[PDB]
Amino acid sequence: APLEPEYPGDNATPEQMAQYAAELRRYINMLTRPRY
Repeated sequence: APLEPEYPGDNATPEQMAQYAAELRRYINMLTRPRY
């Protein structure tokens, strides 16, 4: 969920890691257990 992006100092936008964080949530179902 992006909203008015602006090239911040030295950190890829919080929408970038949001994809990977969601990907990990899927991994849990595919692992039948949490990863923590």
